[PDB]
Amino acid sequence: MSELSAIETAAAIAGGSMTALEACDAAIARIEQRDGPINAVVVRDFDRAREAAKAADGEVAAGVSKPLLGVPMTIKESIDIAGLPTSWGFAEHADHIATADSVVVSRLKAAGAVFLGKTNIPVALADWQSSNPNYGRTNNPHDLTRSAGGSSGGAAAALAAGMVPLEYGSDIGGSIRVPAHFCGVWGLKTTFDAVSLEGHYLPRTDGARGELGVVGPMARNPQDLALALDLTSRIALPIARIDTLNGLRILLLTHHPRAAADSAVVAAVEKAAESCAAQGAQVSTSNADLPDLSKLVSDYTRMLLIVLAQGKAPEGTEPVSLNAWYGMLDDQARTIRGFDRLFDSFDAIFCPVLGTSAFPHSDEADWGKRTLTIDGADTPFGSQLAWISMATYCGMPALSMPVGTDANGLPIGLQIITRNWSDHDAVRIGALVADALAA
Repeated sequence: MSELSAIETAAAIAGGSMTALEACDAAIARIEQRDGPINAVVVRDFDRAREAAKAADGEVAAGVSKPLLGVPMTIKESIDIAGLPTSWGFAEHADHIATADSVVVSRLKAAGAVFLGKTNIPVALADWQSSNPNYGRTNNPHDLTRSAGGSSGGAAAALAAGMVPLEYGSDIGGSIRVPAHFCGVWGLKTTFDAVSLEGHYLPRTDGARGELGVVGPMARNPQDLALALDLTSRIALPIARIDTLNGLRILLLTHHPRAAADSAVVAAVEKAAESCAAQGAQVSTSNADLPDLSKLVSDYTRMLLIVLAQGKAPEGTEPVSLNAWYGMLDDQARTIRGFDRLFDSFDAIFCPVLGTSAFPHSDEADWGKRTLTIDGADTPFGSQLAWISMATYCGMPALSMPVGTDANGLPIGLQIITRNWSDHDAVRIGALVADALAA
């Protein structure tokens, strides 16, 4: 995976080092040579993408340039591409062919990107694994016996094995940060509502899930993410105000009242913070303005179940009332205001993405029957939603970036949470953390 970044590829084409057809063909080759044991790129559109790369070469020949002109990428299978299936892993929807490009795909195509195909997902996007009966299971390129993460697991696998330089996923339950963390790549959970969800539709519907969930880019480096964000946000977002770790105010959370963290994950996160502190950052371990993380886990869980159920209840059970739902949105807004106050005293929160590194494949559907080994002991699998709850419930942007490996060689990720609409700041703090950690 020493491969060219997306910005590098475009510049390669813009100076003439290579053609857009050459770059497209190299990515097709990397997928065929590398994807057999990984099974990340489960929907392929190679003939159409080649014709498209030829088109982009005719553009550059005519003087045209665009920030992604000729760069091959793939996208999560749940995001519509005109002419390709969108199934979300349901057997019933394996042959649902999308009729329109999603808005993200439209934007990236308009910047000149070329789509080779789509990457794998769990059934209903409801797992931190990617396995389903239409395409099968994606395996972590760092260790084929372990999960690639989910639900943007294919995207993260494909990035980690260097197939394509850019991807785009979705996150309602960690589904961008968790795969990026398990496979050792960068994933940006964006500020709520900052990127349009048009085309991230439940198959056969033109409805999206209008609370909690976001879409955001995935790459091997922070510069590709920043560019991919600028090209897809519905409007232009504030530039990074940060430009140095000197004086940066960091809130370091290695403990969570609703979930444990393996000693190696804690150590990795703490070492990210000490590197920054050594570059002049001021790191705190507690603060009075920090919201009740336990209450927040429960409020996020209650809302998440209602959203995925679309407000329906089993029979013998009364649905939540519209009025009570409005009350829940008020509770949400109150918790968000809590974080606004915390971010008056802090530029970023550093914490785990998850309490473990990638876990071994699990055939058990029900999460209440899974465990995770944490410092030698079995713990409840579902508890780990705690770590990703803050930024989904309260809308904040949140980066997952690689910071180490555990003793078995599995990637370990750091989560960087910044204030709503400061997504470029989360990317920039990550780049600077990578510098300090090289130091």
